[PDB]
Amino acid sequence: GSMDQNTTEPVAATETLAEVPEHVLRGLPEEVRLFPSAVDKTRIGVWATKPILKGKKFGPFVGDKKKRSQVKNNVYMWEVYYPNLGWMCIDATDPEKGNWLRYVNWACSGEEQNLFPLEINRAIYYKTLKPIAPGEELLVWYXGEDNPEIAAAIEEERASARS
Repeated sequence: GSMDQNTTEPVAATETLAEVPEHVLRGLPEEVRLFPSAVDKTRIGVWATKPILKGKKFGPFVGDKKKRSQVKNNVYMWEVYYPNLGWMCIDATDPEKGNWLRYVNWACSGEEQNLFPLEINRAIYYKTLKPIAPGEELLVWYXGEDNPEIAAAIEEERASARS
């Protein structure tokens, strides 16, 4: 053995877990915690602090409804048709209007991605295709039009959402 210890956690950022808007961290998954965006935004980022199982359903993502005219290299945003006004864009990327999901960064190849984009009932859910250990940054991607990370993990959530 000898080589089985745990990887030391990052330190020294600038922003503090206590700094994220109390309302955003307030509606977290099981009991996730905010940790500086040591991932990219190098400010505050959201990480697993509690255990996660494959097929988990975390969300739904606040998602504010605005026109695509906005957005610019983000994730917590998508286009959905409204039976009340037509094809719309849902974006929430702010501390005040954007919850914690707005703090989710990006992955690499389903091996580290912990959350995956899902459109349901004009609502965007974030689901886990793989268990995540407390200390892992929550991340997403898949452009991956109709990739199987999207369908396969969708099936277990939606399929299970029935029988």
